[PDB]
Amino acid sequence: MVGLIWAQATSGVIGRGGDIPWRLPEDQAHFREITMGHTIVMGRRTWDSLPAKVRPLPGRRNVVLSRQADFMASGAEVVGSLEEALTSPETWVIGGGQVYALALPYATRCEVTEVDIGLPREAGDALAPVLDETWRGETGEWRFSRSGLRYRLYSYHRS
Ligand SMILES: NC(=O)c1ccc[n+]([C@@H]2O[C@H](COP(=O)([O-])OP(=O)(O)OC[C@H]3O[C@@H](n4cnc5c(N)ncnc54)[C@H](OP(=O)(O)O)[C@@H]3O)[C@@H](O)[C@H]2O)c1
Ligand SMILES: [Co+2]
Repeated sequence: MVGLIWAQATSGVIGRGGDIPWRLPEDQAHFREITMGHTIVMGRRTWDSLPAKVRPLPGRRNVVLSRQADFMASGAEVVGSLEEALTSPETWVIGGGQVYALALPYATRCEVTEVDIGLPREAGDALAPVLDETWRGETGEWRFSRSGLRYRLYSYHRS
C-alpha cells in the first residue's frame, strides 16, 4: 500500500515559501496517527522544512528523495528514486508537491485535509496533485479547528 497524505487550501495550495501558511493541531494529530509505525517518504525540500529537533519523525522509517548523491539527512535514508523506498507494507508519501505528483501512479489511498482558507494560487506555490476519474472519494463533515479554520477530511481510494 502506497498512500498520499496532505492538507490543502480550497484552491489546491499545499505549500508556499518552503512552508505551510496554516497550522491545524488536529490535522497534525491525524497525520501522526495515519503515518505512525510506517515508512514516510518526502522530498528533500520537505525534509528541509522540518526543524532539526523534530527530525526524523519518531517511530517511522524516514526516507528522503533527492537527486544529490551526497545529500545527508541525519536520521533518515536518502534515496535517488521512489521505487527504492517501497519495501514496506505501508508507505505514506508526505510531500511535497513534486513527490506527490511522482508517487501518484503507485498510490491507492489519498488522505486529504481540506482547509477552509481562501488562498489564491501564487507563482512558486506547491499544489496538490490532480486526481483523475479512477479515484473514489468519501467526504467527512466540516469541523472547526481550534486555530479558527474549518477543515474536513476526504478519503480517496482506488483499486
Ligand atoms: N500537507 C501539506 O500541506 C504539505 C506536506 C509536505 C510539504 N508541504 C510543502 O510543500 C512544499 C515543498 O514541496 P516541493 O514540491 O517544493 O518540493 P518537495 O517535493 O518537498 O521536494 C522536492 C525535491 O525532491 C527531490 N526530487 C523530486 N523529484 C525527484 C525525483 N524524480 N528523483 C529524485 N529526487 C527527486 C529533489 O530534491 P534535490 O533538489 O535535493 O534533488 C527536489 O528538489 C513546502 O512548502 C512544504 O512545506 C506541504
Ligand atoms: Co497505520
